[PDB]
Amino acid sequence: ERRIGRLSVLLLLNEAEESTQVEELERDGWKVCLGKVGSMDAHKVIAAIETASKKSGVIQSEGYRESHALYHATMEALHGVTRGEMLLGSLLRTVGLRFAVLRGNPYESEAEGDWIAVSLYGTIGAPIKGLEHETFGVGINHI
Amino acid sequence: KERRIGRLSVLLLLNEAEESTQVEELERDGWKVCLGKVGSMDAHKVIAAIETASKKSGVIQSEGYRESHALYHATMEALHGVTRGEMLLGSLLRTVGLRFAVLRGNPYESEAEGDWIAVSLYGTIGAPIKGLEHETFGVGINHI
Amino acid sequence: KERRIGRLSVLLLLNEAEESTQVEELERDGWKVCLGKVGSMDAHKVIAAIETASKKSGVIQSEGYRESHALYHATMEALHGVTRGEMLLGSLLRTVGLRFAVLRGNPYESEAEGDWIAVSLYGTIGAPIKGLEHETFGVGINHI
Amino acid sequence: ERRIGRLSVLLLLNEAEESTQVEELERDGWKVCLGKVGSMDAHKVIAAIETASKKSGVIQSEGYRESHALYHATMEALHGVTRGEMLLGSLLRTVGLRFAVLRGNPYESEAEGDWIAVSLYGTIGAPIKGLEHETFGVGINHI
Amino acid sequence: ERRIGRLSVLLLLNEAEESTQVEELERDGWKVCLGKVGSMDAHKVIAAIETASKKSGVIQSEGYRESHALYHATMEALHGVTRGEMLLGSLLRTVGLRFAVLRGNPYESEAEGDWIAVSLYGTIGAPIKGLEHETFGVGINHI
Amino acid sequence: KERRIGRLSVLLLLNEAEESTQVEELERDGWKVCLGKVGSMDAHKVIAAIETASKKSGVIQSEGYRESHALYHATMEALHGVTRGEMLLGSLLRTVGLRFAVLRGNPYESEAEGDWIAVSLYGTIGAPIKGLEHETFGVGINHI
Repeated sequence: ERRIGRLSVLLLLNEAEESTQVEELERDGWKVCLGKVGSMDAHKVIAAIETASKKSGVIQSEGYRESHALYHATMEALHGVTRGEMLLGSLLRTVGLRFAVLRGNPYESEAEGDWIAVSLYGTIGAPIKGLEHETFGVGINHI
Repeated sequence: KERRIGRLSVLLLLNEAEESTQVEELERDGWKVCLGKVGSMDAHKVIAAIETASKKSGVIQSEGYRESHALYHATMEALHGVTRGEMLLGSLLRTVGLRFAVLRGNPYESEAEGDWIAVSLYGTIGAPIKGLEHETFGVGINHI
Repeated sequence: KERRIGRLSVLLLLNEAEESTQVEELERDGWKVCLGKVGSMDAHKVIAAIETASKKSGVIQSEGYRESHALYHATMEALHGVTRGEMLLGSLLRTVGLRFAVLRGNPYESEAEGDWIAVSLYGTIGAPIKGLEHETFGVGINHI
Repeated sequence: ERRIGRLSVLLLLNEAEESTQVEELERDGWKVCLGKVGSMDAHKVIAAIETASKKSGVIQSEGYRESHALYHATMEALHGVTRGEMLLGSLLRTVGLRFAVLRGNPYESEAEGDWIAVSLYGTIGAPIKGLEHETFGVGINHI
Repeated sequence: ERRIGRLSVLLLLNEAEESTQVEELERDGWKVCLGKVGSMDAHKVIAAIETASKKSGVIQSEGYRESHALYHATMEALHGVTRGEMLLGSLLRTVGLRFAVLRGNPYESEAEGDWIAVSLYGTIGAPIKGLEHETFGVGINHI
Repeated sequence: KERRIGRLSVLLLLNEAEESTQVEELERDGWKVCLGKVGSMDAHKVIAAIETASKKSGVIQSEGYRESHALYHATMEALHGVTRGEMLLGSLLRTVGLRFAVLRGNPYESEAEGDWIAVSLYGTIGAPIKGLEHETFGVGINHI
């Protein structure tokens, strides 16, 4: 099972001692990343994600090529967590976002290069009501 | 995590190993599970199929257009996620195999307003180039 | 409100009761009215139709591509409004019945630069689910 | 005639003693709203519209479900009044926007829920020239 | 060769004593414009372009009709220089943009009106690496 | 300007006068040139064609899916530029004639990491109205 798309989502959604899931994928030649953000605002998210990605070894500190792939992978997922009008993710206060990044060779490293994916699991809660909605998103790019 | 129809619904779509075990576990908790596949990525062939699989199996009953509607929208939105932008320009005998999941129930916390319907799809897309496939993923969640 | 081709044009499309009364009232004021229907939501079958209905009835004359052009763009833009995003993924024997209105004249205030052309459409969309229809609405306004 | 789409536009465009048209639709189980704004900027409009909607009884003060439907209904109409690039509605100074909101059961309340629509009639005037352009927009959503 | 699309791009890309190319097209009933900007941010670009266009005789100082056509022509090209998510052109620092505007009658002025085009040639360089990427864009509108 | 595959690639697409002179000039500098035409604006008929013309002429070799892939993406992106938005709603026997250029080599400065592939297209679009054509232009640049 080398689906860089299916894996990430599964990673994002699995709160089953994630520490192990990670090491399992790292040990399987993968670059993993996990995080959270209190906003569905394009900029917030990207900046937040750009850092968690550079700190962990997911992407080089200075490389346009990889940042485009990442940014792009994120924009895709971002159009999903926000139901359609990405701009609307700005207006939503009291929200939360679980992101998961994964980077590696999807085709068993046979005459192929690296790819990248960004899973976004967003929930919209209210002060009284706990959670009012759930949103999913997945961006998948090649480097 | 606790009782989140969308997450549940996805975790169900994504793991296709001992489905009966994960599905009976699901119904056992006041839930309505229905899965299927679609060899098409056409709005009509998908809604038609899902429309039937959902209905054929007690997920939603057939009488008023209401339940039929709350599913439609869930489907539509999840479908809008499947077909996005890179997919926009891929409509020539594209080998499309869509696996789907539908889940009906109430993410009951306390309030218990009414029930929800959560439709999520996950298929693959064959590209014109050899040895290349694209993953698609969509989720529509609507209150019935 | 006073002499606004777009508003006029819309108020004309929307009210289909005693059209001859509202249309003669319109021409009587140095205007050019032309209405029709289209059972298609294809760019070509719409422009072709509108192209003819407009021309067949003295809205625009047939000689240079100019007038034919100023209409095209009006149409195109109003058509871009009809087909938007939710509509994007609805292209399977979708029962589409489009009613349209074209209005040619000058929203003369004082300046009187030249004439305008205002094309607005308003059809319906049948969804795959039963008992469900979607309204579409578009308006293209261009100076000839 | 229960077309929540056709009605609203007709409402927006009719300056025929609107007070009566309203009461007519209210009396016919409809939630009406009317307004104006001097900007075609996404945020302006939405915020402006969000208020006129909550003050009148069109939407609950605290409910994510209805605000999404509203916001969405608006975004649709907003892509229209602005000819295509919604971002461009920001650059346009000296403009004006007449909005009309309507909420109720389009299918005679038979085993069905509420829907919503947002009509936007925008005009672009200049200091010398009165009005240089007219723009129309309609967003229609289900709650 | 009256392709207002092909010309502009050719103009943009040709660093062959551009002064002559211009005069050649001006002398051939064309309104030309050339420029540069250090940002792929929608607003930057448009404002930057709006000025170079009004100063040179490409567009009237006060006219909604021509500014829409221009703005639109730019938005098109702008979605190209930025690979897909125009918003992402904001995040890119250390960039550069060569723009070329052209306005005139594409169909030999026979019973036809003016059109407009905006070529955008953008390069993404880094402090060490010279240039990491090249982007092209073309917006074409009718006035 | 100096050795910029994209600019080169475009300047090549755009000028169709003494191509052999501009192409031999190109190869003479450690480059790989390949041009062609496509009477289609379908994702598959374009990639298929380009796939072959590129491969048929030593631009990219046929063995691993890698090179086939780095071209695909270049193509796809340049194709996404050709089909944009106004084009979105123009899919009825639209007379589409696409001229394309592919260029493979290294925009070698000093670093010489690896080679690049630059695909750019430039066709025309016939509109339903008479005497009307639309220019399309796209460029995809990817590192192999």
